[PDB]
Amino acid sequence: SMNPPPPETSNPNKPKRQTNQLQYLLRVVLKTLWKHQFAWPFQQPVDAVKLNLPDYYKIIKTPMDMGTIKKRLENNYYWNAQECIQDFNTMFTNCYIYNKPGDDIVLMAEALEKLFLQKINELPTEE
Ligand SMILES: O=NC1=c2cc/c(=c3/nc(C4CCNCC4)[nH]c3=C3C=CNC=C3)cc2CC1
Repeated sequence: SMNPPPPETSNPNKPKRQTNQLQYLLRVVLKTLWKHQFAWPFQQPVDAVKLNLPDYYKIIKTPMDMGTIKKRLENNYYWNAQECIQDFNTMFTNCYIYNKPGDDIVLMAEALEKLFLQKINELPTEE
């Protein structure tokens, strides 16, 4: 049921920046979501083989998860905050594509997304 390689968390030829907004995304946004009671499905790439979701990566062609995001932030992988925000948005939207309203995974994504947006609304202005 083979899994694809997980998304990269480093890329030496990719140009990178550190910004106060990206630091906030790690210290506040990622850390807050990571500790949540509904974080567990999202702390690592979907193991479609072991979870018996054989069509997961047949439907989801741009997978993303908070384990990947956490390592990207720790590795200063991003050029700007928007790039990181895009990864969270991909993670949530993949759930809404793969699953139906009311599925536990969707309820979890929705709760995390609500919290994510609350924290993003307080993103500091870039210094
Ligand atoms: O859109 N579908 C998604 C989906 C489906 C299932 C899971 C999921 N992930 C796990 C992990 C938890 C840690 N141990 C390895 C397995 N376990 C599960 C799991 C197991 C049983 N029931 C629900 C989820 C994670 C996700 C993220 C997006």
